[PDB]
Amino acid sequence: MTMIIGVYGASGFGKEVMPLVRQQFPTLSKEQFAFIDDGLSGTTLNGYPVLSYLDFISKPADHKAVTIAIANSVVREKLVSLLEKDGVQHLAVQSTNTVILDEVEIGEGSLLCPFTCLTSNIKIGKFFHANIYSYVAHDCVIGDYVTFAPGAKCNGNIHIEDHAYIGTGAVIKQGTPDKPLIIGKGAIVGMGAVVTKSVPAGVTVVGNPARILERK
Amino acid sequence: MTMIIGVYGASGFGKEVMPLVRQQFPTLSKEQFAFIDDGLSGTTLNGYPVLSYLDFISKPADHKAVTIAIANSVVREKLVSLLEKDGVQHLAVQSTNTVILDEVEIGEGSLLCPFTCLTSNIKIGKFFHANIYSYVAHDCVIGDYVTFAPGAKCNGNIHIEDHAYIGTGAVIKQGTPDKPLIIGKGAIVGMGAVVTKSVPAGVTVVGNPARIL
Amino acid sequence: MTMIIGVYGASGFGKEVMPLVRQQFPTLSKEQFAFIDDGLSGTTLNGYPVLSYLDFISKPADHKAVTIAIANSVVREKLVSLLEKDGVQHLAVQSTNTVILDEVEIGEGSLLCPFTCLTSNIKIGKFFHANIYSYVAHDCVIGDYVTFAPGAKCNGNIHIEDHAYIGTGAVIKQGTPDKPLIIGKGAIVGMGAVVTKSVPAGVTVVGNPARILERK
Repeated sequence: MTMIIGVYGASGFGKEVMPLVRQQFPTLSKEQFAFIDDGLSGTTLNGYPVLSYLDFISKPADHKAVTIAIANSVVREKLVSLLEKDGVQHLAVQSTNTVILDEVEIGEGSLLCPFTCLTSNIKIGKFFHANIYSYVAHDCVIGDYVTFAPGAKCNGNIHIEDHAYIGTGAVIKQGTPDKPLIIGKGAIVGMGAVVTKSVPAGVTVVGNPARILERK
Repeated sequence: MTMIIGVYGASGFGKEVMPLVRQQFPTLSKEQFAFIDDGLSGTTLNGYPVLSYLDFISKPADHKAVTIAIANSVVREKLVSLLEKDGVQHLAVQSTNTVILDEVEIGEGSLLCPFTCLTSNIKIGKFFHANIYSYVAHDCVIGDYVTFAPGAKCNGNIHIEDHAYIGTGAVIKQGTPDKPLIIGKGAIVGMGAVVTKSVPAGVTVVGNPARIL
Repeated sequence: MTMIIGVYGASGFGKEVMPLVRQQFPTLSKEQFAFIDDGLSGTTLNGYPVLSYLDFISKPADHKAVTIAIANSVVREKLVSLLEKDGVQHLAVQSTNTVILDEVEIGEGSLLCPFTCLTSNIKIGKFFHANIYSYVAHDCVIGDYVTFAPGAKCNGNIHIEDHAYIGTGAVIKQGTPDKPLIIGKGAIVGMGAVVTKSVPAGVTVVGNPARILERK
C-alpha cells in the first residue's frame, strides 16, 4: 500500500506492457500491480486482478501510478484527463534493449517497447507510444498522443503532429532541415505504407507509394 | 564424447545457426560440434567437420542433439522423423538478444535468430523457425513447422497453421479476439507482402495489398 | 594532444554517429572530439566544436582519426581521398548492440549503427555504412562505398557492387550459391522497394515488386 501500479487496458497491448512495467520496478511485488479495464472489470489476467477505474482509485495506497496501454489516441487523451483529476502519476515505460542517443527530449507518459530506437536531436511530446522495432531518427519533432505501430520507421527531419498514427511496417522518407516532411494532425499512415511526401491532416494514406485512401 | 551437437544443413542458414548453438553451449569444446550434410559430407566448413547423417549417428557419444537449420518446412519434417527414429534430441536455440515476454508456450525444436521478439500470451508449435528481426505479437497461435523469414511481422490475434511460410519483410494485419486473422496450412506469404485478410490454405499471396499469386 | 577524433559530417547522420564513436572510445575525453564541416566551421554542435577540415588537420595532435558520418557515397569516397593525403587514420565504429557472427570480413572505415546485424561468411569492402536495423545475411559480397539506409534488408547470396545505395526499408530477395542476386555498381534501390531480381549498374528501382524507374 506504499504504491500501486496500473496498466490501463487489459486487452491488446496491455498484456505486452505489464511485463515491461514489472521490469521497470523490479522491487515491487506482483500484488502491487493491476490492469485497469472498465469492462473486463472483476476478472483476472495473467495472474493480475483487472480493476474498474473506480476500484483502482479507491484502493488504499499512498501513491498511485498508471501506464496507459490504450493505442487509440483520442481515448488515451481522455483517460489522461481522468488520471489527472484524481492526481494519479503517469508512468514512463521503456524496454531494457531500447536505444536512445543524444539530445532526446521526451514528454511524460512515454511507452517504448522492445527493440525501439530514438537517435539524436529529437523532441517528442506527451503520451507517445512506440511499439516494437519502431524508431525516430535525427532532428524529428513529434507531437502529443502520437502512436507508432511495430516496425514504423520515422527517418530524419520529419515533423509528426498531434494524434497521428504510423502503421505497422510503414516507412517515411526523410525531410531536410529547410523542408521537413510533415505528417499532419490526426493523419493515419496505413500499415506497409511508403510515404514519400508530406501527409495532410486527418487523411489515411496507404500503398507504395502512399496515396490518400477513399474510405466511403 | 559425453555430448555431440549437430547442425543439420551446411549450406544456407546452417552457417548462421552454428555460432548461435556455440554460444548457447559455451562450455562444450569445438570438437563436440558438426554440420550434418549428405553431399558436403567429408568436407569442412568454417572449421567444423561436415558429416553425413549416418556418420553422425555412428559417432561414439553418450548423448546426441541436433538443430535443423533448414528453412524448407517439408524437408524439416522429414529430418525430424529421421532423428526420432534414432532417438536424437531436438535442440532449442535462441539468440542472446532474443526477447520473450509473458505466457509464451513454445514446442520443441524452436530456432530464434538475433533480434527476434515474442511478446505475450502466445502458443507456438514444434520446429518453429524465426529468422532475424521477425516477431510474434500478442494472442497468436502458431502451428507446427512454421517458418518466418527475416523481418516477418506477425501482429496480434493471428493464427498461423502448420507449414505456413512468412516471407522476408512481410507484414500481417492483426485480427481481433472474436475473429483471428488466419494463415492457412502450407500458405506462402511472399516477401514484402502486406497481408490485410486471412490467407487460404496452400495459396501464395504477394504484393501490397497482398493478393493471390 | 596525443589523439583527436573527427566526425566528418555535422548534418545528416553526424549527430547520430558522434555518440557512437564516443562509446567506441570511452576513455577519450569529450575535448578530444569534433565535428568536421567546412560549411559550419566555427560553430558548436551538441556541445562539440565544429571545425573546418583545414583547422582539424592543423590541430596539434600526434594522432588524428576520423569516422565519416556522410551517407552520400560519392562524397564519402572523395573525403577518403582527401584524408589519405594528410595521412589521417580511419576509424571503425559499431554500436553496443550490433551483432556479427562467423567469418565476416570487413574493410576499413565501417560504420554499423544500432540494431545492425551481419551473419556469417560475408565479405564487405571499404567504408561500408549500415544504418539502424539494417542487416547483411549469409554468403553476401559487398563492395566499396556501399550504403544501407535504415531498415535495409540484404538476404543471402547477394552481391552488392561498389557505390550502391539500398534505400530505407528496402528488401532484397536471396540469390543462390550458383546464381547470386546482383545489385549493380552505383545502382539505387529506392525506399520501400521489394527487389526480386538483379538490378543493372547505375539505375534506380522502386516499388513492390521493384521496377526500373530511372535508367538514363
